[PDB]
Amino acid sequence: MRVVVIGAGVIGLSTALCIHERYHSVLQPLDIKVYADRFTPLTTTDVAAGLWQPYLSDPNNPQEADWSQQTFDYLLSHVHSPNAENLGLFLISGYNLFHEAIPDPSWKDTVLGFRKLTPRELDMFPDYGYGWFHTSLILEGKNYLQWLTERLTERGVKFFQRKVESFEEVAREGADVIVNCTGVWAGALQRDPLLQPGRGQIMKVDAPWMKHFILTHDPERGIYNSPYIIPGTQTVTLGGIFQLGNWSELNNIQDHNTIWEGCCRLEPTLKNARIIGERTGFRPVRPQIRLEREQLRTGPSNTEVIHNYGHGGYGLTIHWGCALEAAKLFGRILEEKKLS
Amino acid sequence: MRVVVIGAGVIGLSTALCIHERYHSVLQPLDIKVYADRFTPLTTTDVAAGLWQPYLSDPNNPQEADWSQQTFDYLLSHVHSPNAENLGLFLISGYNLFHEAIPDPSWKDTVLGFRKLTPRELDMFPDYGYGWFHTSLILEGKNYLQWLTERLTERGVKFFQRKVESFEEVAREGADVIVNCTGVWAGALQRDPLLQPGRGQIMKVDAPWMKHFILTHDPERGIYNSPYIIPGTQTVTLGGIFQLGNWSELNNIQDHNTIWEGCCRLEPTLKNARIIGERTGFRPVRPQIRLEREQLRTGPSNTEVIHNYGHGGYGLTIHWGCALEAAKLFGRILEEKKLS
Ligand SMILES: Cc1cc2nc3c(=O)[nH]c(=O)nc-3n(C[C@H](O)[C@H](O)[C@H](O)COP(=O)(O)OP(=O)(O)OC[C@H]3O[C@@H](n4cnc5c(N)ncnc54)[C@H](O)[C@@H]3O)c2cc1C
Ligand SMILES: Cc1cc2nc3c(=O)[nH]c(=O)nc-3n(C[C@H](O)[C@H](O)[C@H](O)COP(=O)(O)OP(=O)(O)OC[C@H]3O[C@@H](n4cnc5c(N)ncnc54)[C@H](O)[C@@H]3O)c2cc1C
Ligand SMILES: O=c1cc(CCc2ccccc2)[nH]nc1O
Ligand SMILES: O=c1cc(CCc2ccccc2)[nH]nc1O
Repeated sequence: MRVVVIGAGVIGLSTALCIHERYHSVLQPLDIKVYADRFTPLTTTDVAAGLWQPYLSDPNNPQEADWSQQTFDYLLSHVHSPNAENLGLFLISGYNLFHEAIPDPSWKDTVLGFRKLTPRELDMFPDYGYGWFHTSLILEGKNYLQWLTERLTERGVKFFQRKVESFEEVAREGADVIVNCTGVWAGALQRDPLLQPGRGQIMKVDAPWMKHFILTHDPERGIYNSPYIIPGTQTVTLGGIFQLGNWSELNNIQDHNTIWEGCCRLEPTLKNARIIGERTGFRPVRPQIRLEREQLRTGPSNTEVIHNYGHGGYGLTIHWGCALEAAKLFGRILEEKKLS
Repeated sequence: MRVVVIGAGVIGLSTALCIHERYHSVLQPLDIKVYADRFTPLTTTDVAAGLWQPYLSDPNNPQEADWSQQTFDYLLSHVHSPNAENLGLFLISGYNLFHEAIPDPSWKDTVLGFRKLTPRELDMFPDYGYGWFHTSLILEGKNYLQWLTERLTERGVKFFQRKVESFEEVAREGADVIVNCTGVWAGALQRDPLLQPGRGQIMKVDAPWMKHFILTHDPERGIYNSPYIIPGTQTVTLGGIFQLGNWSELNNIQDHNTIWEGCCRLEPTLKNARIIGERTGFRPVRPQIRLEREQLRTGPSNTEVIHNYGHGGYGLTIHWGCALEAAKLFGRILEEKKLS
């Protein structure tokens, strides 16, 4: 039973591990391999702040609600031990800024201490008329990626730097199953005009004094496009830039400028931070995550493909859910192959 | 009108300044001079984390209450100028924890958004069964100290490094009001037996992931005498050591071990912290603070003396209200002296 997982990103690695942890007992020669064009120092996943927080109303696909949920419980049930900071996982409270009023978020009750910004609080914010306050999780992109990797590697799972041209180049080369974890780049193996990139740019700056994330919103510019401050482990991230169809993986002046103005306006102590650096990446956007099976009809018999992409700008808030899902689906492939 | 401030910790410096800003437009020769034996790194002030938060229950003297409020009110009022970082003044949220339930603290309304621990929050704490959570401020002693200094100096209050032997050395050598800010050490210049060492000791450590203070409380072991963990700007303050009468300004191997255990039991991820260093100081303990006048019946006239010391484990928490009050006394002098 040989398995190729494409994408060394959060999804790929989470689903890799999640399938392996689940099925090495109940399956003789489980071979797993990740094939990836870009590896952990250089993926989109590597760019995310890594705070957990689903959009503010509820999904096209009300199950995501459940996937985010459990991502949450899982991380939190791991929040004290020697592992936590390896992983780069730790707890963090902070703010949600809105002009007008707005209904509670579905999720309200997964997080701890969710509540509404009382008025002493909102004075602090002259540009804003309302918010929430709550304690959430960061799972920092880089670390999660580096640990997952050392767990996969202790599990005998084998990495390979490549471009996969198409499912069948890989069926062809030998594989009962293809877990498709390929992100914004999904479409280039099997067209899907539903997927598009949410371009983003953030600044990592020096501000250790920052102890709260602060998230503004402004539907006049939409989601993921109003300035945010996510204190990280080592450094604080500064963004607010979302833009459909932008395929420029390259830092932009105008964006910088927008990031830094809004962020300084939001918290002026930042005017003294030292910029460490800056980065772009591509949210894989889509009305809903794609995660289903597809028997790829292909020579003497059909290979099996699990699709697990389109997580957009909430990839880490969810990944674990997803991964436990593509694992279930995976099991099924098994019972059918009369192997379960 | 020449004025001597003894002591250069937080009490002195704030009182010095507060007095300068209040009264230098209304005294022509108003000469200010600060006398002190230990200065800016070498004082009890430097050793405090700088967390704002008054004892659980309400004070032997219920103005101390207002002077926390005031102090707090103000600092918070400056939260966000583009100094606060210089100040080392910044917001922090965090946990209070207790084995039993407890009446709300008196100040709950001063702190940002205080609220009791929920069951979920709670489970990160086997060994504690009840508690609070609220957002507050830290005023990091080392910085606030450096700051008041650079303020004081432009204002050209002058500083000399020197152990004063008695009030009258100073009155003698020509001064007019004397403001006594001398900390735990007030005894060497006027017997006062209500005042004694809260010798505390702390560890400063590299845990850049912690974004919350956590304070462990217990009647059994008594105030500041339990595990607490306070994110500072560069570093994390690690302590829960209080001991009456101990006069040893030297770091203690048991205490060393006591801090590290209490903190690790509480936040096992702290196993990775790098110890960076460690330190001891003397809480100026006393039933109530001495902020009052006295006419020292020196030589020909009297010289007046403001007493401002014995502030406990909570100087930073209160120092401002104290300084105002201390200047309101200063100003009560001038009129009865007919210089207003
Ligand atoms: C600025 C910004 C901030 C964000 N902040 C957050 C946040 O706080 N929280 C949160 O939950 N999410 C956040 N996100 C969202 C999150 O980053 C994405 O959901 C997530 O990282 C995507 O996971 P992935 O594995 O799907 O994609 P990626 O991380 O890009 O995985 C893609 C992999 O696909 C490989 N690949 C593609 N095609 C092929 C091929 N044919 N052959 C081989 N390899 C291939 C690439 O080389 C790479 O290995 C943010 C996104 C951005 C842009
Ligand atoms: C471990 C620890 C943690 C703490 N954490 C906090 C906290 O989180 N928050 C909070 O609000 N408080 C905290 N405190 C309380 C705070 O530390 C003190 O109350 C404060 O430093 C006392 O003010 P002070 O200037 O009187 O003391 P000091 O700063 O020691 O004032 C003493 C000054 O007077 C001088 N002096 C004394 N006698 C003479 C003399 N004859 N001649 C010349 N100079 C003299 C010394 O050189 C020094 O300048 C903490 C204390 C400790 C020990
Ligand atoms: O830029 C991003 C920032 C984040 C986390 C913070 C956030 C969460 C909800 C709404 C707005 C911002 N997630 N995904 C992204 O793309
Ligand atoms: O050691 C100390 C620590 C602090 C601040 C944090 C704190 C506040 C309330 C209860 C326990 C700790 N203040 N004063 C001290 O002496």
